[PDB]
Amino acid sequence: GLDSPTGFDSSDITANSFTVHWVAPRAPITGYIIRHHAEHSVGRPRQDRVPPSRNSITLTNLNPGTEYVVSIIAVNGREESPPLIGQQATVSDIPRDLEVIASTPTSLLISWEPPAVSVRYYRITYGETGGNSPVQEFTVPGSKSTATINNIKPGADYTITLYAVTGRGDSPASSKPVSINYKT
Repeated sequence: GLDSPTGFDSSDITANSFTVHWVAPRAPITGYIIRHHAEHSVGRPRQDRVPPSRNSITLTNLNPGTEYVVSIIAVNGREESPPLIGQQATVSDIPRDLEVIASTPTSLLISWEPPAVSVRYYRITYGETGGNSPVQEFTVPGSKSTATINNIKPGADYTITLYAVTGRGDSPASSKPVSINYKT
């Protein structure tokens, strides 16, 4: 009797928030009920409702970097349409694609994609063969998504690792660090 909304598409995805989009059926409806929750969510899914004129809903207060289950229900008062469920993953707090685009005997070029949250700066550590602990680190004023690494001993195994710091002062927290191995 009633067509269920579809054309489901996700975008405007944020770490703790992300937008969901769906098309509106061609039959008279009173609005859609939005229910969303993660697979590991509590047996009590969240309840979000949106007006019929709204086909996109922005979710917030969500765990960054997680697969969320979102369901859309079309209702026309006493009649209900077939449920619609899709899965969307919230971006990850840690940047990504930490790799080298250029390689020099004593230096290397690092490039990575900025996360989905504002970052004050990123911390990058230098990995020297046995310098497992005596690593050398430098900060990254989020000025560029790529940086250059210099002061590296040639012919020596190296490890490049970096930590991203967004909140600072009241709640200085860092995301899980990402590291890679590099031979010099």
